Amino acid sequence: AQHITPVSEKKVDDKITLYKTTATSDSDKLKISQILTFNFIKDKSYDKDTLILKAAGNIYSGYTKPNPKDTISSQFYWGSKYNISINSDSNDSVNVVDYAPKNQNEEFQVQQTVGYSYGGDINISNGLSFSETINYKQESYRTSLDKRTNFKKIGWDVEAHKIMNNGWGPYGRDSYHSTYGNEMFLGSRQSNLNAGQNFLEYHKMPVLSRGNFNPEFIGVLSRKQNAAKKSKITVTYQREMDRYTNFWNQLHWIGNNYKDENRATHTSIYEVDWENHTVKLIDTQSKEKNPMS
Repeated sequence: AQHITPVSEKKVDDKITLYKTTATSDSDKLKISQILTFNFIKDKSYDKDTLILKAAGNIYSGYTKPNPKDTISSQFYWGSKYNISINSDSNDSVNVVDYAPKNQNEEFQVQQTVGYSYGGDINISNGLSFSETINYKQESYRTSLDKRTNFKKIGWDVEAHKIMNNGWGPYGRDSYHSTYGNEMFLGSRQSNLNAGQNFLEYHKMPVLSRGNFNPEFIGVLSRKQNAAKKSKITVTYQREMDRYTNFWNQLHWIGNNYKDENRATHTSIYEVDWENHTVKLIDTQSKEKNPMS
């Protein structure tokens, strides 16, 4: 589906006014949904517009359940990395000027506030005039900024880092053991069960691996009031999936984890009218490289 709310206008004081529009789009097939809050700040003291864009919603992990009948080898997809990107195009006077979360973060819950001050300053503080917050869980995962970020594009990756398995670990995507391989989701080294049963219990896996990630990210963009009034914003939500496998070699079990075996993406492109504080959908596209049952 897709929907854009009418612009709503709120005075923040006598110099500052907020014009808020919320754009939504989703792909039901991929279970990715975007909820984009466009907070346009117009400050009578400052000659640039400021957009504090919050990107929230849901990205399913893409986990697939293994079949318990699988005898001496089995496999499943899991959600190993999520990427959210925002890029600005078609107006050289629009720049990404701040964002949260910043730097890198392995906290179990990322909680920050983005505040606007009279005059144009933006301040980012830890924890929960105008401000907007992000709050999201990522146990076992860690958030890092896209290392190609610049004034036209920002993004964040949330990647599996420290996965525990019944007390063993932490395991990463490329964990290595010369006997047992990558044992991140292996149930036991010597099980008599079928392969499709010899994995870590679903509920003991991280929520981000087998459930849904609920991103909350903020990009802050500025635009000079005396320059062009339209621009394009593209917001992309992606999951990358690994394939975890196990195999009985006649003496013991081994695990393997093959990185980046599939990706599913949902992308929306908006035309932003900075003068009227409005966004209009130009397109959405949903894609997935290599689905598996």
